Amino acid sequence: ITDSLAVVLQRRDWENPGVTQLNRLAAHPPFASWRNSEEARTDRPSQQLRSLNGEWRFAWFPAPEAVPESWLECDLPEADTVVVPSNWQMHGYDAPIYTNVTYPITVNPPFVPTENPTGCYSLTFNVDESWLQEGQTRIIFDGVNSAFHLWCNGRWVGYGQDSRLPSEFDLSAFLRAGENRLAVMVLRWSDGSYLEDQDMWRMSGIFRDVSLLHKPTTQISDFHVATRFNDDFSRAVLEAEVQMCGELRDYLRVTVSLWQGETQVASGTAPFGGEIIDERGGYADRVTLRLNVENPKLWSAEIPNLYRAVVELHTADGTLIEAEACDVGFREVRIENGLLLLNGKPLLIRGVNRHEHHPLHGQVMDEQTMVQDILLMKQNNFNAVRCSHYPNHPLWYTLCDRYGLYVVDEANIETHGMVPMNRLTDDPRWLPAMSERVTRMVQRDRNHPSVIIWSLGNESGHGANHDALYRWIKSVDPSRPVQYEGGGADTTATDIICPMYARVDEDQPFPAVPKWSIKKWLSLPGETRPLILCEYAHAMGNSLGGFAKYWQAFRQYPRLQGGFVWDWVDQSLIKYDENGNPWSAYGGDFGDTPNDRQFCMNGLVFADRTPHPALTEAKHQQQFFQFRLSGQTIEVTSEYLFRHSDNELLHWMVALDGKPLASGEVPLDVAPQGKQLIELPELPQPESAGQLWLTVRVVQPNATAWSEAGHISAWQQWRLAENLSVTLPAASHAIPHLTTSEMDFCIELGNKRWQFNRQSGFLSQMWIGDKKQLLTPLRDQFTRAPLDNDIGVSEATRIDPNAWVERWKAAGHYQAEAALLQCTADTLADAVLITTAHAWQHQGKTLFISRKTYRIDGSGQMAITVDVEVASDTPHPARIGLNCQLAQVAERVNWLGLGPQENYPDRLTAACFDRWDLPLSDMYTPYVFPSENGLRCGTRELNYGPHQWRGDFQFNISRYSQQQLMETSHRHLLHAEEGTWLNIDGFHMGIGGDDSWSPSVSAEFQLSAGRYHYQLVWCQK
Amino acid sequence: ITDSLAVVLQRRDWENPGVTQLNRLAAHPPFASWRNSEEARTDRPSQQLRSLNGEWRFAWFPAPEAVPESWLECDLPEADTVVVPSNWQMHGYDAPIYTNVTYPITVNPPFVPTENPTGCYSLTFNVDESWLQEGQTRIIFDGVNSAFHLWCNGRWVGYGQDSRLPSEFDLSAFLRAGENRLAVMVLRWSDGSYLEDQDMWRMSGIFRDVSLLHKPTTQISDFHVATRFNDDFSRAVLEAEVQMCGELRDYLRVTVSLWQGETQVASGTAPFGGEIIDERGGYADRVTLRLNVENPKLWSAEIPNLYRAVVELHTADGTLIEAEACDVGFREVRIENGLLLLNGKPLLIRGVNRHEHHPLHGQVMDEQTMVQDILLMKQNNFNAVRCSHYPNHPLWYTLCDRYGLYVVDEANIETHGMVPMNRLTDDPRWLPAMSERVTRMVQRDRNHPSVIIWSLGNESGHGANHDALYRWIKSVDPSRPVQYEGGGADTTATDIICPMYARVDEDQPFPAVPKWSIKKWLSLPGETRPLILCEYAHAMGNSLGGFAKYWQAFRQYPRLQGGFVWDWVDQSLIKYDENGNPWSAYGGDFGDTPNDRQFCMNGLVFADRTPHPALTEAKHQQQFFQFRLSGQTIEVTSEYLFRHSDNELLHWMVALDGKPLASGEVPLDVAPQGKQLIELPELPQPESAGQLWLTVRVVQPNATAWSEAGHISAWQQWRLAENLSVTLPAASHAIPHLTTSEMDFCIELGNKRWQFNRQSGFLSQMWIGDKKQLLTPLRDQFTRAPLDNDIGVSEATRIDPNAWVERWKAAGHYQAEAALLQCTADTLADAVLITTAHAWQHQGKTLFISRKTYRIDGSGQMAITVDVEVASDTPHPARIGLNCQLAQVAERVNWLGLGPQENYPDRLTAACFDRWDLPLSDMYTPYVFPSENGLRCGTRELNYGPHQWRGDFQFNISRYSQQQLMETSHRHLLHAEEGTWLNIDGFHMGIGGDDSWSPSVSAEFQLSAGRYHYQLVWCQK
Ligand SMILES: [Mg+2]
Ligand SMILES: [Mg+2]
Ligand SMILES: [Mg+2]
Ligand SMILES: [Mg+2]
Repeated sequence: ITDSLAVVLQRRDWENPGVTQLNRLAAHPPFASWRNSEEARTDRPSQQLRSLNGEWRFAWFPAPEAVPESWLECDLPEADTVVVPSNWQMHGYDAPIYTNVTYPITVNPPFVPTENPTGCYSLTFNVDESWLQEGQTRIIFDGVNSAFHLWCNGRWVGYGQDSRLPSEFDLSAFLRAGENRLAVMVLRWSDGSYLEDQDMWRMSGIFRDVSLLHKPTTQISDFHVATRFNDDFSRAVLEAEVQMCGELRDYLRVTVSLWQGETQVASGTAPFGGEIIDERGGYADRVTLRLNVENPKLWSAEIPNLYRAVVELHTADGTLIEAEACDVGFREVRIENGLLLLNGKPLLIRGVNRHEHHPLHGQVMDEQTMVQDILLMKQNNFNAVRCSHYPNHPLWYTLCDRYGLYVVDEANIETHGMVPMNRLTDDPRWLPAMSERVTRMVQRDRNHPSVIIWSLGNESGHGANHDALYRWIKSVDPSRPVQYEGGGADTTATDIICPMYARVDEDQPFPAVPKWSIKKWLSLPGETRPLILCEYAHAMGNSLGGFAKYWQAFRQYPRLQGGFVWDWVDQSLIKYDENGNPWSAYGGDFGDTPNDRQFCMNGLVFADRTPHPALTEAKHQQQFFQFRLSGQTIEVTSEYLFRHSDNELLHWMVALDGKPLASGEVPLDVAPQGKQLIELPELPQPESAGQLWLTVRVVQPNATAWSEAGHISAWQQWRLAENLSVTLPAASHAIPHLTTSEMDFCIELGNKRWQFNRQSGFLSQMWIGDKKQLLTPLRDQFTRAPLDNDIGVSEATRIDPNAWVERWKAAGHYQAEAALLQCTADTLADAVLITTAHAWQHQGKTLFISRKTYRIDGSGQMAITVDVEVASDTPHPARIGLNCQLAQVAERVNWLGLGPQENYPDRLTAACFDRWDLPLSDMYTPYVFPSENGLRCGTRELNYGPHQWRGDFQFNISRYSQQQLMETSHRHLLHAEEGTWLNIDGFHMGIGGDDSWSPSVSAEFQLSAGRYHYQLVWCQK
Repeated sequence: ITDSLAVVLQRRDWENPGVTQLNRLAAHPPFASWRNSEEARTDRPSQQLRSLNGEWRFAWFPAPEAVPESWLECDLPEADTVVVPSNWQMHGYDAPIYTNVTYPITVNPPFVPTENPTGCYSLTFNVDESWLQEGQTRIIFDGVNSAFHLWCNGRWVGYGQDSRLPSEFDLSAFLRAGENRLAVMVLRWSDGSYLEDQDMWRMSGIFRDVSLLHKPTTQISDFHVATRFNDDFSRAVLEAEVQMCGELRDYLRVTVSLWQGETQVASGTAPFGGEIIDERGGYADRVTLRLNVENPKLWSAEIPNLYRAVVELHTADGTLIEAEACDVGFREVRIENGLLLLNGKPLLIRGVNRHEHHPLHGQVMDEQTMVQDILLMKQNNFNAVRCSHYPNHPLWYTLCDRYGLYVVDEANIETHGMVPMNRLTDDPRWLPAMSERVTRMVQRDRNHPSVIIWSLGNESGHGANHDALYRWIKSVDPSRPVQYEGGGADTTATDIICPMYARVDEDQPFPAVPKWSIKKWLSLPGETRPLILCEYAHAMGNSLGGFAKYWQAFRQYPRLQGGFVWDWVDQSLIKYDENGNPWSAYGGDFGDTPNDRQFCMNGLVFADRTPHPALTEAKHQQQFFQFRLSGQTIEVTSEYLFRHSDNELLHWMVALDGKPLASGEVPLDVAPQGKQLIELPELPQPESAGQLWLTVRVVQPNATAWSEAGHISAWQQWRLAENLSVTLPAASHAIPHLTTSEMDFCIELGNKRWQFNRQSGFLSQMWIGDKKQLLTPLRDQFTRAPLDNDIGVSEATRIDPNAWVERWKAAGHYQAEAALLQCTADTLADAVLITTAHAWQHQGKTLFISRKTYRIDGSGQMAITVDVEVASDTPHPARIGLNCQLAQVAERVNWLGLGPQENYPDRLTAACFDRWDLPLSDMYTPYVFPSENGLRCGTRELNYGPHQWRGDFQFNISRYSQQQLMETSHRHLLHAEEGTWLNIDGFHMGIGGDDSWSPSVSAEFQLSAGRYHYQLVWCQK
């Protein structure tokens, strides 16, 4: 009866920050309750640990109040059978919401709305009665969002808050032998929701594992590990502290053993009872052991050496009560003199922020995905990751410990939508709630070597609660620094200056929380801390422009120790069309209101873990080897702090315009932080005209755990020389023949014909034989289908006038009208010459002027010369080029220029100058939200079909017109147009990306010169 | 129904540290809701504030479960009518318990025992319906111990923990017009009890005020005040921050005005809306005003200048919504360079720890008592007080603000009985509970100028929770330092080294938490903080020995800035005997188990606020004026930091053995921290033999608020000279006449006769005329009825062998047997001479030997000479003297020596050498727990009755024998013996008191010389 819903829900615990749990056991590191030492030592599965994952019954309601009393006793008739874990929105019950800052519910702390989607889960299972006779049986929920009540066999058990950490309960007294029934009522909204405003999809349910653990009555209740070293790390001390629960007897003992695989490295045994701590004594129920280790093998992301530690609770006779274990990594993290050091050396963090996301499963995680991520990261030169913005699934840590990644563990607290941001964080009333969120995290994760920094949360302003908590951690775990960006990134609550989106050289001086140029930030008066950006380089859409500026600064300034890119994967969800066709969905695609559209897609990889082209730029800038070329000598520098280049081969190669003249291989032998000089054999000195280029690549001959054999980990290229062409084209035996009509000028030469419309002044058509080559005339183009960065946050309802797009639109760039000023034709002795001049205007203003010359010679080549003038007072244009729709459609694209991937002016360091050949399809970048894409820069020759173009330009080629890209909101809706659309740019604006809600394209990448000149040659084969 | 006990008590909130309150409103400074500015400004009573104090119905039960459902609806038949506030133990319901460290309940956090004394209070009252139409009506409980549930009109309202701070609830929605009924169920024990283990009587109930407050819907919800100054305090800025609750509208305004009595000093008006604090904005519902004040009058305990500040919430038109106010003191507290400064000057704290205690009302406080305490303190030279160990009744602060006392406000947290002491404080699970205890205190008290330091609690070891909380305060209120003694007195959680019971020069090196000599403590490597003892000089019983050593150190070392004596009043309770006679009761007197007996009595004053003699010693050592004598010049030094000696007169006086030769008066004119030289007129130079002494006294001519006219605030005395007596007694015309019997020697001379028993060797009787003068023979005495300090914690069951008493007992001091070694009589020409020698032995060992001579001359004077030898290996004896029971009983006692109050060797600086005359009754000190008392030292002549004694000794005189004192446990049980008992000591051991649970008598005060000599003359008139 007091077990009744009517009674239980009366209290409304979910609308009270004073109640964050009821009957929840204490937090602790991960337990298995092994009953055999070897099993524990080898990480076998323990039988006192059982999964409850699988099929469960589920039913949904609009409000907790609508749940019917019966539910407690009997399964419902209308209940479905569902898989657990999972997020109910993923099964159709309600919609997932994609809002960023703005809370999904109404802001009225600590109330939640009355319609509050309740999900009743239930499960019927069997308990072995052995478990029922002796010991303790508890249930563990790894994650339930956002709050929940629990009943067992009709009996009310407890309540829990904080969707990111485990909730544990003693079931010992509710269990019956045989058949038992759990009834879990999960709520969408709770007072906990106010602390969970992260920018992600808002979902719900039992999204992480469900388990049962059987423990002895007298058990190991907690244990901590710590490593101390001498000056040179030649000697260490492992110190373990163990605590017990139960019946304390003098025959109890604890033993701790450390293993290196198979070898036992150290052991220690002792009886309970600590050292005196105060006037009242010590802890009778704890004991601390100290093991000495000589010449320990250190853990690092470069070489994740691990040890195994076993903790056995036993009697003096030798009889084992239970065993627990963990992997141990010997490393020291410290900040000294402004620098963050690891094992004595200063790190350089190549990081990324990563959310727990699956296009299919929502927020549910699994081994396979986790590993995939890890591999990709490691293969792309990343060495660290940040748990944006809550503790992650337990297994993650282990994987990082094993694979070698530095991790920042972050408390599940984000109050982004409050106003001001610290409205709750500065309130004592919310202190207790915040507290649990930090303490519990620490208690659970602190034995993992890969966690090297603790974070208090995200975007919750700065309040006293933060200071109090920062201090708590500092007292309980002094081995790791603490960081927190809120309230200015440099408050008293952080050991590291960790801004988000601060620029390299420009200051953004917002009131109260300005963001200084990172180089300047360090030098502010009295500042002495290291600086590591918690978030930088917003990878939304076609982005990562300017990435290299950061790397260069990081490399030049000691106290600039790196950052975490934002972010790893796009948060897109899969949906289906009527033909059972899947497509990538974003904010608002589920009828979700309010929503933030594409804002959920900022990753370096697509939801499916397929790479955006930006990933290469990252990989290259983050490479661990650096090169300098001096004469015939290449100087290699290693940025590894601990390892020697012992799985590295250097391949080099010389080519003349794509043609290879010489190749070689040399094995690397560089010590961490050292240099290696590589003497090049005498290089070939061709006579032929062209550009000679040297390219080097570093290859990993042997496979590793995160890479295959032959993995390329770094590269670099240099232009060695250039032989200018002083040649003259030979005589033609004829010259083109001109023909004036009223409508056009027509030039003919053999099968070839070209026609210029006299009213438009454009080359309107051209034939080869009797085959027309164009579907659209060739014309100047000054705009681009806007990128996400060009748009920022400008919405149609709420326009942002500073956004590039808003400015282009308003200046009429998109709707300017060409006006023919002049179109003449003349016959020279060697060719035919056409001259045009056009002006683009808009409402009286002349935005641009384009003057050209076309010269067709007896060889059938058409040379085009373009000179453009841009009104100094018009917003700089996105591009300066030409376009046309070719009639033809071919398979491949071949070019001599930078590649092979998409590259833009402020994102092209990773690209290489060579000869590339790809399928047409590869020249298109399927950004979920479409825009200008696919460009390749520094191109000297382009071939497609029978056509060939030469000059010095940038281009893109595909089946979609700029107009289509710009008018279609999702990639799945684009339709291939009639032929091939080609955009040849003399110049193109950068893409930016320092952030996606303000203009972020640096000045050096804006087309601000006023006058531009370019030229090309078009011909057929 | 959910309002039902069965349901409400089901949760068992009182056995869960996770639930510390339910539906409790937020904390804030004190509100009245004035509706008129002048009323607020003059502190008139506000009508929106109503007391519920008075008669209430009460009923008691053994357990919450035994409360009957009806209670909710209907008053009980068996209910009594009781006064509220009060402690139910004081009304007979159950017993108050006096335990110190050891918890009154079984240690099993967070469970409380099943028998848990429930007190059901109820009250029926009327609500004006005006209050019912508009606004908000809340109820406020200033203090309820230890936990409680509340119902209004049958409806369940909320729950609360923390017996020391106010609990508030919104009654708005439960009130009916007219007749309403409250039903409050109070519990003795709760999980809160684990944090309330202070050494005091354990009581319960509604011990502080009950009120109702009517507030507007749109109100002032909080406000803070702050004062900043320039370098020289010539200019200040008052800064007030105000927050509102309700409906925010643009016509709202806030005005803050500052008044100096009648004069308006400054004002400011503004509309809501703060400055930007972070990326999301500012607080729309707050506003901060800044008033400039030139040449502010500073607040100090020396001159409590106050200002009045008024806060008015109003509309733009001028219509007042509500007003709040407070007294403001302009002062700056800071620690700089190792020193604690106030207004720029380094303090010297003359403090005392004070509990809230009434012999009659228990823990209930009232204005009258509070003021009495304040007066006494101020009159005894105290300037500060510590709220040992919880926030006090609200009015206290105000009184201190007004009278001028520095206060340390202390959170209600003490976990003394845990093991180790920090078992809970170091646990995150208890963090939330601890947190509320600190935050709420700060929120309530922070506007009071007299609070100058915050304290995190007492005897709770040291845990991370403390660090976190220390930091929270530092962030929220940087204007006051934070201190906390636990875990060693010098942890990271304190800004001041604040030990308890550390000695002046000796170290007490306990493991983990040693207590160094305070002079040494400051110099420890790397230490730089100031040192102020949170507790020192344990005033238990006949104590305060050694007080002067502290004052001298404090005065010599800059960083030793004082301390707080332990403690103000004895915690004794009144009881009655069958004749309706009241007596002072202590631990165990109520059948209370377990108990700590007299340990609850450690004050400088008796429960009735009558002074123990130690108070004078304190008063003198703490005096604010110091004197030096050079030649005929007296040099006066002032220890006032802010005031000039403007109500001070110096009276001086010269006397020769008690006879006055010259007197004078001079007015003081000393600036704070200055000197004044006083030239003495030529002093008299008597020829007569004796000691010439100069005495000075400082008098306050005019009354003050805490003193009457003619109050003596300081004194000092010096021996100027001495003229030795070279005189010879004149001839007698006869000499005594001897007579030997077998049994005795009998000497006769006139009416006078003396008899010496030949078997005992003692003067057995003496006559004057036919009147016998003694009831007991004159004999050596080497012991004393033990003081509290002599006993310490030795209990009869659990003996403490280091306690002095244990050592004396064991050496047989108390049961040694005198043995006559020799008894001879001889006739000289001028007198009769008797010689004796005795040995005191015990089990074969000779402890002492006493050799005397008695010489009776023709003048009828008997001169006695005593030479004692003490075995070097026996514990030093308490005293070396003689005693006897005189037959006579007189009215007065007259002596020439130190006085007038009781003084001991290590407690006699406050005493003065003069001629005193008191009533016999005054020579007895009625310590509730009886012991040796009443001594007066440095006595040269003593007169009682017809007798007169001369020499140089110490004595005591009363109707109780040492044996009676030592055998009677309470003062009320002593019975006057037959005549007068006199103890004449040649020497006496010090009393100690650095602590009362270890030997604390310094070596210089132990009778360790081995050989002692003394002499006297006895005669009659
Ligand atoms: Mg809650
Ligand atoms: Mg956010
Ligand atoms: Mg509780
Ligand atoms: Mg205590």
